[PDB]
Amino acid sequence: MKIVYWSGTGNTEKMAELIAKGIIESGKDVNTINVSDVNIDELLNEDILILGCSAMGDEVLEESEFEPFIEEISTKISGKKVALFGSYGWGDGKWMRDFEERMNGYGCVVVETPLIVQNEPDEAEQDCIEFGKKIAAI
Ligand SMILES: Cc1cc2nc3c(=O)[nH]c(=O)nc-3n(C[C@H](O)[C@H](O)[C@H](O)COP(=O)(O)O)c2cc1C
Repeated sequence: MKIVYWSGTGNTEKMAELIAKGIIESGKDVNTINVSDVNIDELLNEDILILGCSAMGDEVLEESEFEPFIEEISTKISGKKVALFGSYGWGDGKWMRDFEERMNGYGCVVVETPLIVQNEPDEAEQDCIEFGKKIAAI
């Protein structure tokens, strides 16, 4: 499986690692890829797309790298299963509610409730691992 993410301070990156840990514990392999090193062609062969990005700007996806990536794959993911996650700060998840609506609008099936964690996953570490285990059971 593959997990693609963007992280500005490491919060979402740590979530990605924990999610991968859950998938591995369930007995499956998975690679974590920073959005800047993703190969869209290889990624589209995946059964499930696991995507993560922290809340940036005014409750939007990161603009210089992550958003263009989503825009690029948007026309080629109809029917694909997706799992969404990310870290946020002072808001209450607006960027994620919009991210989920967007992916659904592209025809994707959002498999689980998106996982959002405030700042660094501290107390939420097991939650991240469990999210990975849920995706591995798909
Ligand atoms: C420029 C900027 C804008 C942000 N905008 C938001 C926002 O609209 N709402 C929010 O909840 N957090 C916002 N945050 C806080 C980040 O989402 C939060 O610090 C998160 O933990 C960062 O995760 P990362 O290290 O994976 O990027 C913003 C952070 C930065 C640097």
